[PDB]
Amino acid sequence: VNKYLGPYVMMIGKMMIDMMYFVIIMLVVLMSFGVARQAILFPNEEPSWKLAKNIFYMPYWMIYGEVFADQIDPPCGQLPPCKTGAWIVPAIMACYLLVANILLVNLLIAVFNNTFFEVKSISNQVWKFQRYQL
Amino acid sequence: ARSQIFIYGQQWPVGSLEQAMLDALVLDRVDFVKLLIENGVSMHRFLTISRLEELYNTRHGPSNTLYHLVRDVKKREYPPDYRISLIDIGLVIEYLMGGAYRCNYTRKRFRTLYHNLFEINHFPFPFHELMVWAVLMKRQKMALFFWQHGEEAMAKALVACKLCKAMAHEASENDMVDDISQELNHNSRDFGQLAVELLDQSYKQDEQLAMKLLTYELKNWSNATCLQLAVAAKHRDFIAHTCSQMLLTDMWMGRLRMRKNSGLKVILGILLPPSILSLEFKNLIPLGRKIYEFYNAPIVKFWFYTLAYIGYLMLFNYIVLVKMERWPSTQEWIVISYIFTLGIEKMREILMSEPGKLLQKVKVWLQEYWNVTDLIAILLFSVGMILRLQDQPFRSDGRVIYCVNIIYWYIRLLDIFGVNKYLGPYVMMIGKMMIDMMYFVIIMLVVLMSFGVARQAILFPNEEPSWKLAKNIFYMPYWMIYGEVFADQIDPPCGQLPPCKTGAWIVPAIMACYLLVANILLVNLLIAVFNNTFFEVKSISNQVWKFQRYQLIMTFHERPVLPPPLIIFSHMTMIFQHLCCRWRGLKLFITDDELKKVHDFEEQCIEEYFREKDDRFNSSNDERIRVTSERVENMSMRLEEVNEREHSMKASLQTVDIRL
Amino acid sequence: ITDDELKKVHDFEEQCIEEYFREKDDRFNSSNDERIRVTSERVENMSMRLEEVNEREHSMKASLQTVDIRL
Amino acid sequence: MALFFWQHGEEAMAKALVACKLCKAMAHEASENDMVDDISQELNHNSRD
Ligand SMILES: CC(C)CCC[C@@H](C)[C@H]1CC[C@H]2[C@@H]3CC=C4C[C@@H](OC(=O)CCC(=O)O)CC[C@]4(C)[C@H]3CC[C@]12C
Ligand SMILES: CC(C)CCC[C@@H](C)[C@H]1CC[C@H]2[C@@H]3CC=C4C[C@@H](OC(=O)CCC(=O)O)CC[C@]4(C)[C@H]3CC[C@]12C
Ligand SMILES: CC(C)CCC[C@@H](C)[C@H]1CC[C@H]2[C@@H]3CC=C4C[C@@H](OC(=O)CCC(=O)O)CC[C@]4(C)[C@H]3CC[C@]12C
Ligand SMILES: CC(C)CCC[C@@H](C)[C@H]1CC[C@H]2[C@@H]3CC=C4C[C@@H](OC(=O)CCC(=O)O)CC[C@]4(C)[C@H]3CC[C@]12C
Ligand SMILES: CC(C)CCC[C@@H](C)[C@H]1CC[C@H]2[C@@H]3CC=C4C[C@@H](OC(=O)CCC(=O)O)CC[C@]4(C)[C@H]3CC[C@]12C
Ligand SMILES: CC(C)CCC[C@@H](C)[C@H]1CC[C@H]2[C@@H]3CC=C4C[C@@H](OC(=O)CCC(=O)O)CC[C@]4(C)[C@H]3CC[C@]12C
Repeated sequence: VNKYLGPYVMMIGKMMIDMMYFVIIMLVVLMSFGVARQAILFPNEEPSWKLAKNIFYMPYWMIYGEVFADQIDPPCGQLPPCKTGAWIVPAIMACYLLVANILLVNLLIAVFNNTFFEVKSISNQVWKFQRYQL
Repeated sequence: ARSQIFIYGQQWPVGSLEQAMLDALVLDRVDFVKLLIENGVSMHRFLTISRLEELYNTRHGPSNTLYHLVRDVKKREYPPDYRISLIDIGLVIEYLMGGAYRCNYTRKRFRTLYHNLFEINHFPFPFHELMVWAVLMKRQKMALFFWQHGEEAMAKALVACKLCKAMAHEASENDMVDDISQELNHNSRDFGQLAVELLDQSYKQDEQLAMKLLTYELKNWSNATCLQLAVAAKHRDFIAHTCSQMLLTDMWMGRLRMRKNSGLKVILGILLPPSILSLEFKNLIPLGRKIYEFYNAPIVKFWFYTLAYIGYLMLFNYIVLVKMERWPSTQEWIVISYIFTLGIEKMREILMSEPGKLLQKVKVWLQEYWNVTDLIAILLFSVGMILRLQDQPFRSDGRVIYCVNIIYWYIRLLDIFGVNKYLGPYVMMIGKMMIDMMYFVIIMLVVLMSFGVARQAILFPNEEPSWKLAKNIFYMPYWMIYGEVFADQIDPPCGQLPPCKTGAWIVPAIMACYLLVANILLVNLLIAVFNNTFFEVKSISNQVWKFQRYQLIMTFHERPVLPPPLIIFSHMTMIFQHLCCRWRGLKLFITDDELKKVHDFEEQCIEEYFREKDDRFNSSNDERIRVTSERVENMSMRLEEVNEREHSMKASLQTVDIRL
Repeated sequence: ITDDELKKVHDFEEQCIEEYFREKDDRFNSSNDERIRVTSERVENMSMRLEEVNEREHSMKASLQTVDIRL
Repeated sequence: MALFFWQHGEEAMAKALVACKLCKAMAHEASENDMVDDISQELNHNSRD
């Protein structure tokens, strides 16, 4: 209701659609890495819905901090002799970590900047509209 | 010349008028040309094959790029090059224009005409080839002049725009002065602006004739239509004006005219297939026509092909995660049939290309990046298949290759989701920002591998030659960009535990410097670069969306009815019906009358455009200031003579009144 | 609202729209490009009338010379 | 013609506001009615005027 936080609420409501498009492109990259990960490392499991959790758990929290450094290239054959081609998993992960945490996020900074150019000139007067409603 | 040389009964000789016409052309004398055409020297009577040949073979006027062009065509096809033939310069339009413009010159038909002399030698539309001559040889006010006088002006504007842009790219390829690349670029932008202006003028005059203008076939301009010439031009603004977008809307919807939340209505149209009876179309048999119309729109082929793709990606995900027994599962057979028929689809598309030579076909197909990356995709998946149907250990490597393909087909779904019109621009943003990330990768590479060689060489003091050293160089610094700083590994307790090695106290400080210049400087440079690059790309945005839409439109008209997983069925009919009944799109075939209607519509529209430019120029403030300044000067002089002469009047009148 | 206050309101409204249209006409006439246009048109007329004054000037000069010839 | 009628008569403010709402109504409704984009643009222009 207040003339200072009310515009920020409106700004969020405008930014969510750009966030949704960010989310869609983030799903396509994250699921690419997930389909890669839960197959090259795990080549011998029966149909189970648990795989579905694994295809979303491990890549998603890599975006927001922890990269799960203990679970990446585990010490092989010195300990079980590890998987089919499991050395490629750090390389494709490095590609995922980069594209995801740099390109799309930084583009979303730019998106937010231009939309905040657009909606700041709106903001004070549209509060002056919404005031009437209450 | 217009006042005295062109006199009433100045006895004009025979042939010297056309000789002076030629001499006026070859010195770039545009208004002398206007003067002598104003006399009435039929320009159709002028253009002989010999006169045109020597019209190109003149070393006067401005700089002629056509020298280096004809030498490049002579090189790539297999002295002062005396008598530069019309065949060779026709090949120069073949090279510069590209695509599928097969010129009248370079067509075998007119070469068998030319073998007679290796209306009789006179073109039926001289202003066409004349414009082509003027545009290739730098002469731009000549090109405007021959654009005003002539027929099929829109087609002329587009071919001049493409030819001029192609000479711009050619001149930038030889690393000449930026003056010549600048003038070719500016000249092509001028023709493109004329094309847009004439289009919007035709739009304001009459709309249906504007569509008929933008859809008819151009027999003189190598049997194509204006949209094909424009998309060959990459003149984005012409495929951004509402006329072409309305036409492509009509093409995209096809022969159906439902158009009320169209995507939801078509996904309820194809699922539960008896739902299209309630959808309206453009005005036993009236149900078979409805199902055939609803199975041959571009939009239905798009959505039902996209359902095929997403079904493919679900099934291939179910293959790659679940165990693989020795003989492939039924889902895997569906997968490998999709890839095989997709390869047959690419092979069908490479055979059905408008360039005649197969090398030209594969060249113009390799111009498109997604298609060639689809080729390496299908090749690696078939390599993975042939490794998969063998025994151990190649089965595991086949699983590796299957994963490698899984990433790429996820990347292709970003392309099939590159529509939307609100997400298409997001795809173009990525496309532009990747190049800036490359420079980021170079600078981050040198600083990161500096820290890597530092941290290995300080901490590990006596190691033998092994490749694992490079893995230590590139492993530990890299993840510290993205969060985790490897807290246990940094400043290990020593000397209380193994003893400390050399000056292992320096590598905390080097790490401090690295994380500083990495997480605070370079990533935030990529913030700044991505911000202003977004500022340019937002300026175009939906505009380039409209441009890429056209390509999508054409492919989804030219693609068969079936999805790829079963498209082999329609390929069977392509090798059966078309080999039994025969072996044993936007292009509007138009009559000559309607053709003349479109023609004099063009003349009226271009003359309206020219009067609008002159009326804008006269009513502009600048012209008003100049003409009032000049006219106040003229009045000032006339006031001088009035004051002097009529003061002499007062003197004479007073003296005369004194006398009488 | 009561009817006489409504009549005052309606008088206010027609008054205010009248002053608005007067003010925009005076804005349009005092704007630069209209002054440029009207000056150009006026000076066009000035020059044609002045050239006519020139022709009629020479006619008077010849008339006065002929009158001085006969006096 | 509408602006001429807006000149004459009384209750000009209410007239202008109703005409603005109606013009924006034809604008958005014609955007969903899917004619030429020229009208929805000019309809928006009419509501702005
Ligand atoms: C392409 C994208 C956008 C969609 C998501 C793809 C995958 C994450 C989905 C698609 C199909 C799913 C499968 C569909 C069916 C099953 C069977 C299901 O088995 C059971 O419920 C009982 C066990 C049995 O008898 O098979 C286990 C999950 C699984 C493998 C699913 C795992 C997750 C899959 C591969
Ligand atoms: C793409 C985004 C925006 C959509 C989000 C939907 C899915 C990504 C989520 C929603 C609910 C999730 C499921 C919720 C519960 C389960 C049961 C869970 O099963 C078990 O832990 C044991 C049982 C078994 O493995 O069958 C496995 C993960 C799974 C399938 C989850 C997989 C991922 C799902 C389908
Ligand atoms: C800034 C840009 C240039 C990216 C920089 C990071 C990469 C160059 C690094 C990061 C992690 C590295 C990988 C970490 C682990 C491995 C596993 C390693 O495999 C083995 O040592 C074999 C073990 C076995 O035989 O089981 C081969 C190198 C590789 C792929 C490394 C290759 C180089 C990578 C991808
Ligand atoms: C300068 C920038 C751009 C890259 C950094 C380069 C180094 C990290 C490379 C270049 C030369 C490489 C060396 C070249 C040769 C060898 C021998 C090689 O020996 C073997 O593979 C077994 C014995 C043999 O056959 O030579 C072990 C790695 C090593 C020390 C390499 C380790 C990594 C080095 C130092
Ligand atoms: C322009 C960008 C992409 C630069 C990235 C290239 C290099 C940084 C990468 C590419 C391949 C990588 C190599 C791939 C495989 C190996 C073998 C690996 O050793 C083994 O597999 C056996 C020895 C052992 O580790 O015990 C050590 C890392 C090394 C040299 C990697 C070191 C880092 C390399 C040279
Ligand atoms: C203001 C910005 C630019 C930098 C702020 C951080 C630095 C002031 C700090 C961060 C980590 C610190 C280092 C952490 C550990 C050490 C090791 C220390 O040496 C030992 O402890 C000897 C070995 C032993 O005790 O066994 C000497 C100080 C030093 C280099 C510290 C110096 C000061 C550093 C670089």
